Amino acid sequence: FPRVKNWEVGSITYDTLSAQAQQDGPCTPRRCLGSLVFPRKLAPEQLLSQARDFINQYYSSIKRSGSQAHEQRLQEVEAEVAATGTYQLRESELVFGAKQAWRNAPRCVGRIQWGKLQVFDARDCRSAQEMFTYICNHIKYATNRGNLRSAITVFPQRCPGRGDFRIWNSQLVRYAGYRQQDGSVRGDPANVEITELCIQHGWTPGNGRFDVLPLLLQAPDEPPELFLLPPELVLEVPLEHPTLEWFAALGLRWYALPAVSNMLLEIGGLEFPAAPFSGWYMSTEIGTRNLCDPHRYNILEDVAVCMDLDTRTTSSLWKDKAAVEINVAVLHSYQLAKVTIVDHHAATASFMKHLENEQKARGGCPADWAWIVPPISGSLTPVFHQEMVNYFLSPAFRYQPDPW
Amino acid sequence: KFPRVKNWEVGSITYDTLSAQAQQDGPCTPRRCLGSLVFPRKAPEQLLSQARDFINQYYSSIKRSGSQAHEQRLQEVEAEVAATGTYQLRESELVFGAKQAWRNAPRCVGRIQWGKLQVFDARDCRSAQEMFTYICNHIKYATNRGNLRSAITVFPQRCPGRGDFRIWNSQLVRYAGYRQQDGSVRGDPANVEITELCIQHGWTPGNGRFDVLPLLLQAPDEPPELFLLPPELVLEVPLEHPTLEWFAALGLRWYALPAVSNMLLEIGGLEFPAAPFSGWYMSTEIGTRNLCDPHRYNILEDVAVCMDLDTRTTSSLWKDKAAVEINVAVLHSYQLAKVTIVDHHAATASFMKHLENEQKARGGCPADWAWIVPPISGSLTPVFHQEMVNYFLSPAFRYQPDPW
Ligand code: HEM
Ligand code: HEM
Ligand SMILES: CNCC#Cc1cc(F)cc(CCc2cc(C)cc(N)n2)c1
Ligand SMILES: CNCC#Cc1cc(F)cc(CCc2cc(C)cc(N)n2)c1
Ligand SMILES: C[C@H](O)[C@H](O)[C@H]1CNc2nc(N)[nH]c(=O)c2N1
Ligand SMILES: C[C@H](O)[C@H](O)[C@H]1CNc2nc(N)[nH]c(=O)c2N1
Ligand SMILES: [Cl-]
Ligand SMILES: [Cl-]
Ligand SMILES: [Gd]
Ligand SMILES: [Gd]
Ligand SMILES: [Zn+2]
Ligand SMILES: [Zn+2]
Repeated sequence: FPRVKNWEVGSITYDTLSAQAQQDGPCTPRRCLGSLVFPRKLAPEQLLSQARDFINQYYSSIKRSGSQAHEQRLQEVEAEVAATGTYQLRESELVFGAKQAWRNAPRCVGRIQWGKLQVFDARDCRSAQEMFTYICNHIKYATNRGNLRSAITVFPQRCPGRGDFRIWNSQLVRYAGYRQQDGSVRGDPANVEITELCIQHGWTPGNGRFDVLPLLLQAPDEPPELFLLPPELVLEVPLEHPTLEWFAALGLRWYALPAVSNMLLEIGGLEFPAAPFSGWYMSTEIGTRNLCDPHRYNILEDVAVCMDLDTRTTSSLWKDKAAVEINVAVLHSYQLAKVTIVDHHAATASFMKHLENEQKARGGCPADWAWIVPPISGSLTPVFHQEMVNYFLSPAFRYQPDPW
Repeated sequence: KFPRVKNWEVGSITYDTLSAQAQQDGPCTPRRCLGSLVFPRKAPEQLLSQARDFINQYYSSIKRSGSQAHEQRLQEVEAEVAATGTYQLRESELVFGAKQAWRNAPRCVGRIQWGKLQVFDARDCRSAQEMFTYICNHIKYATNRGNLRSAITVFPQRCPGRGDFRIWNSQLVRYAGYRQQDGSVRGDPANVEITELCIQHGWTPGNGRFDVLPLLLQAPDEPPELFLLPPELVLEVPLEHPTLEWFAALGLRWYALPAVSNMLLEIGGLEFPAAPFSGWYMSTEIGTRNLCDPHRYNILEDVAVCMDLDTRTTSSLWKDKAAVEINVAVLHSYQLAKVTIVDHHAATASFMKHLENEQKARGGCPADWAWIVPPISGSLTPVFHQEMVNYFLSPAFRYQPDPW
């Protein structure tokens, strides 16, 4: 049982949950790959044992493990798989798995919220325009005039044979990525590839730096067809700075809903390739990674020129000074527009509070240090000096290949 | 069969084939990762194969692998372990082995410099008094009036018959930390214990925040003896801010030379428990860690307060703003005083060049992401977006238990 120490207070705990599940990760005694983004790369006899496990702790979590419906719900499942080969989850199991996957996501820092998750059952889906309205209800519910609410909508579980539901966008709201005469980009370069497939399926492009891409949705077998998003529905915040009057004139906006639409939800040994979850942003994701990264909008030196910073030497810390202000403008703009947002300090302190909660409840908590520590001011936040264990529990959100 | 490592800023791909000959195993398993742990751990025949591996290494580097001179040295070493249970490194083998141990140090971002290491051979050392003067000369050569040089002094190897030479101090230069009436700490809280020791070994303590500690030096089988560093040997730097002139009224100072003194150097199976080494500082170690860590000097709030930042709420990002200016003051103070120093932008940039040199040469480079990435402004640096394989090669610097 790993001795996990916190170097700031001195506290000692043991992660006893690290032993309680496996799905083997990347590291071996001869090298750790914890810093890698994808763990390497991406007859149903024990679909039962994955469902045996899930149902077993579902009843553990409501006391009623032991007799009654517990030793009874074990039978409906094994009977269902006996003659069907797959099975259906009771609607509360779906809600409980949906929340457990969140609780288990090692890379997520906002898990203090894991128990407030709105779960839209959409397994009754089978059409493209159908999904699109399920998405569009999600977006309106989650966005909620800028008082954001965690939400996931679960689309039908991939069945043995016959296709999958899949969203071709990384997120519901993504900006345009337009190449040109330079092989360079105006817009967002993370999404250059999907702008390829948007136009390749009938999308007429647009202006430039901030074009909200169209959803590319596909229902089993039938190929993907595009879908446009109502501008009345994609809520967005224009970026301004409380004291640098010129920041607004840079014409920067970012959207409000972080909703990732390409991961695969696994509950009780069923795989849901369409399961968009949605929360609210931590400020650094917008200010530091999305805007400041050299392979994203890369605004850093442009903001530094406007601040009159000495860009002639790295020891001026001009990159650091401008990054902070970019972050200040993000929090400020979202607060003016009354859009839910959290700063990395507030966020990390809540994760520390979560770690304590999980300590008494499950004797531990899987966490990926390199994703929990914010991409600026890391050592200034209480999670930096806190050791962390990373493992794979189920239910969980996983990565999956793209449809090409 | 080797890990694929991606740079995400740029999209570079290589495979770390060097990790295959990892000469010892670490703390991770496929069940769970412990890469963020600070301390993972805490006869003639293996000593033969270790030493065999080093000799092979040493002779490849002088491009004379598998010569008579090479088979002579192998046959010599086993002959001497037969007779005595140990062997002796030739001076050239010692220099190479100290270089490689630096080269292999996965948590050092300074490794671009690994070939330019001044190795002082102190293996003929005899007393704890001789020990003191080998160290003073080390400090003098490495300090070099502010124009810092990298250096290591190797005291005699561990061997059966007598005990170890040991330097008790974690670093050659450290400031005292005094417990208090308030239960608090005056000075550096990282050094309360070594301060407790010095007092009870006769040192009459001061009552400042920046009192340089004496050396507790241990000759084999003797108790440790106290030695005062000559003041004019310890180059110090008063910290000033280039545009916040009230900063100099804080009294803050740091020393020029970081000289790590409590690590074990291991070469071809032989162990040097006393082999202190020194380089120059990266500004973040002083500014962020030593000065801003809440369990260290903890100046952040008092600086932010003087800056007239809004301390009531974190969304103002006061912590980040105070931190950046504390760093700017360190880089400025050290450049004013003509004392070598490197900022985290230059340091991570040269470490990326090292990674590229090291992939062409050895086919990989062991590195601990959580330590390579600076404690502020991570994603502003190019090491953030670089995947890294962590593993342990020999020769090596290892931790060892405190001798008390
Ligand atoms: C409501 C507040 C939330 C916050 C502040 C938050 C924040 C974050 C952050 C900051 C990261 C990774 C760091 C980065 O990529 O920049 C992350 C990752 C993640 N979060 Fe959360 N999130 C929230 C809600 C949710 C919800 C509701 C779910 C699912 C039900 C979720 C699941 C995940 C997953 C799966 C990842 C991993 C992404 C990947 O591996 O690519 N999060 N989250
Ligand atoms: C000359 C410039 C050097 C620089 C700029 C440098 C920088 C650093 C930094 C910043 C860290 C730790 C990161 C942190 O804790 O904040 C580190 C760790 C380390 N360095 Fe270097 N270093 C230098 C020279 C050397 C030399 C000369 C050696 C030995 C020959 C060395 C060996 C090590 C080792 C073993 C560690 C790990 C210490 C531990 O595990 O606790 N470095 N270095
Ligand atoms: C190569 N790595 C780059 C990347 C990435 C990434 C992709 C995504 F689709 C979502 C997020 C952020 C995830 C997130 C999710 C939620 C629910 C909230 C939040 N604040 N961030 C990051
Ligand atoms: C709990 N973790 C906090 C920390 C730390 C730290 C630990 C160490 F053992 C050495 C150094 C300083 C390392 C160093 C050595 C040299 C020679 C140069 C340099 N710039 N830094 C920092
Ligand atoms: C707990 C945490 O992993 C540990 O304190 C490490 C993390 N990485 C670090 N990285 C640097 N550069 N300096 C540090 O002190 C630390 N501390
Ligand atoms: C190479 C590195 O591990 C990788 O880029 C990780 C590191 N930390 C991150 N942190 C955040 N917030 N987002 C990321 O995509 C990453 N990526
Ligand atoms: Cl994003
Ligand atoms: Cl230090
Ligand atoms: Gd101007
Ligand atoms: Gd001033
Ligand atoms: Zn690992
Ligand atoms: Zn620290």
